[PDB]
Amino acid sequence: LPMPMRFRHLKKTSKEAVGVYRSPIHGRGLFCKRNIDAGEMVIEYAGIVIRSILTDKREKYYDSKGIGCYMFRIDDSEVVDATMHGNAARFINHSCEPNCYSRVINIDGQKHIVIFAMRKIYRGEELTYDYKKLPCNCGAKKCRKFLN
Ligand SMILES: Nc1ncnc2c1ncn2[C@@H]1O[C@H](CSCC[C@H](N)C(=O)O)[C@@H](O)[C@H]1O
Ligand SMILES: [Zn+2]
Repeated sequence: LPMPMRFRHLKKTSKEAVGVYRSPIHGRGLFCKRNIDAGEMVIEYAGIVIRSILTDKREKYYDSKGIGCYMFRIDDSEVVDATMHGNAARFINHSCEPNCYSRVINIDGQKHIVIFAMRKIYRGEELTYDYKKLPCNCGAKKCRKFLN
């Protein structure tokens, strides 16, 4: 199946597939409510695509207001700011042994960051991906110990 078809009803279906709960990794995380097949589109990392140079002053503003800052690093040039116009995907935690991965897809000329299942994921599992001095708490044995 091509990407555009799989993307069309993702907002409707995501509500049924995932939810936000307390995480043993950190704070809140994203968990699945039903088994998810390998290769399945899980959820869009919703938000505003911005040039990376802008993030430090945004984060500074958010912090000064007590607004929780949420951002997805695409690469060294671009970030998705999910602070004001994000969705449940902004709670996805990092793992040193993740079960999802991110991809930037193109829909009618526009960029969307979507999260895909790396393997079959079972009901109840936390969903995690590999983020692109803070220690890591993914709990994996093959763990890199750090976010940096
Ligand atoms: N594996 C991990 N170990 C420690 N902290 C993590 C982590 N994965 C995510 N985090 C924390 O979560 C932030 C990403 S936002 C992810 C949702 C977050 N747990 C929350 O409740 O707000 C990271 O900056 C880090 O502070
Ligand atoms: Zn870790």
